[PDB]
Formats: sequence, structure tokens, C-alpha cells
Amino acid sequence: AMEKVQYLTRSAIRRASTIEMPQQARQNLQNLFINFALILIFLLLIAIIVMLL
Repeated sequence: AMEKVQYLTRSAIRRASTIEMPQQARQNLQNLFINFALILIFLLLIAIIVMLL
């Protein structure tokens, strides 16, 4: 049967059907912390280069 297909689906739904501790809560907080920080630093960096070009 299409187990590999239902595999991604089970993992896509895992958050509500087979998730560990708050996997996406802890990952969404980490991603935002790392994405927000890198986006903020890249913005402050690109902004500084504008005045230091």
C-alpha cells in the first residue's frame, strides 16, 4: 500500500496524532528566535551597509 504517502501525512498530522512534547511549539519558538534574530541582524547589517557603502 502507499505507506510512504500515509507516512508524510502521519508526520504532517503527527503534531496532533503522534507529536512528542510540544515539538512545533518548541520548534516554532526556536525557529522564530533563530529566524527573527537572523532576519533582524541581516536587516541591521544591510541597513548599516547602506550608510557605510
